[PDB]
Amino acid sequence: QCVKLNDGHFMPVLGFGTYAPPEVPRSKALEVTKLAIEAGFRHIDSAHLYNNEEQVGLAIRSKIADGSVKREDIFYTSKLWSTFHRPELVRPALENSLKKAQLDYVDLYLIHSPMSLKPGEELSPTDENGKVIFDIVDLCTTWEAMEKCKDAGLAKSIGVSNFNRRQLEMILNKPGLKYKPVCNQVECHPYFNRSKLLDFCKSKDIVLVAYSALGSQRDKRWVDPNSPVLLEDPVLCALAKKHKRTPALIALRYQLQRGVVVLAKSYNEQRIRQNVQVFEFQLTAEDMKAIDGLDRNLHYFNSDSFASHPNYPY
Ligand SMILES: NC(=O)c1ccc[n+]([C@@H]2O[C@H](COP(=O)([O-])OP(=O)(O)OC[C@H]3O[C@@H](n4cnc5c(N)ncnc54)[C@H](OP(=O)(O)O)[C@@H]3O)[C@@H](O)[C@H]2O)c1
Ligand SMILES: O=C1C[C@@H](c2ccc(O)cc2)Oc2cc(O)ccc21
Repeated sequence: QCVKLNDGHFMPVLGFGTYAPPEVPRSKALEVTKLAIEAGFRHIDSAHLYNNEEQVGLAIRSKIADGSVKREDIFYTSKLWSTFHRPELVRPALENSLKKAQLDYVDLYLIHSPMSLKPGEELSPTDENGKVIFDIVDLCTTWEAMEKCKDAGLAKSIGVSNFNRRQLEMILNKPGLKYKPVCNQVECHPYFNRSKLLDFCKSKDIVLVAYSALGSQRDKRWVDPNSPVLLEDPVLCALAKKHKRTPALIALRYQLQRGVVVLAKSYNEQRIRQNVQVFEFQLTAEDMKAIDGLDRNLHYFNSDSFASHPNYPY
């Protein structure tokens, strides 16, 4: 069901991923988020970047209004985008996300990325020649503002995302730190299991939350289309046939059994309903080591632009 975070709040171990590319109409996010909740999902992952907070927020309020759930049954996550790292922009950004979602609080607010961008109204500020424009921000000052947000009850819990071990220790060793990150949300799948990072997070009681756990949406803007398709993996497919389940269910169950909290995006009613079946079966110890063996040091997200960022975690 849930795992106890280091601030005493509780996070459900299966989460619905709400990101869709801009080519998908905004109305779908409202439709599918209601369906996710209808199928059993209680953890819901959004962000300012996704341009979908209004719709995801309305789906939550929809399912509270019709009596299916109460607000305290729902774990709602947003993320501070990289153009708002400067400490004075953090709380208005969160307050802006609350207003879009028409909620009083988020269950979880994250620094979306350590790679600061130029402040402004543009998600991806690019210079006179189309190159992204970086900013330089001491992320400890950003974290201090995150902590103020938790102390104001605007975020029940705070954490980070796309941080490496070095960027985490910077927070953990900050003088006067008040709140440790409750999680580190990072790319994690059988082709990149992050076992070393996972062990470091366990050592600090930091939850690792896996994104692109099914191999990502393979958007060619960000992912090489000729990379291996995770769900087409023969070991995963052979384990699906063995357990009368499906490659995606295998890949999801793998993370739960390693103590990872796992996200799964789908905008397809039947696949949404299928993913909640992850709680219905068990992987053996022999299957787990076989999935461990698929690790290929492959992060699907690749960008020559962000690779030169003095904050690039890889
Ligand atoms: N913090 C970060 O930097 C970050 C980065 C990436 C993602 N995330 C979060 O993590 C979420 C999930 O990651 P993701 O968007 O990369 O996708 P994902 O969870 O890895 O899913 C990849 C694809 O799998 C398909 N799928 C879903 N269930 C399936 C099933 N049972 N059988 C077969 N295929 C299935 C989906 O297609 P259909 O929609 O057609 O079903 C989806 O496009 C995101 O939505 C977002 O909330 C965070
Ligand atoms: O699929 C993407 C694209 C990518 C991105 C978009 C715009 C940009 O300027 C930089 C990165 O970040 C993401 C973050 C997320 O949480 C989920 C999905 C993605």
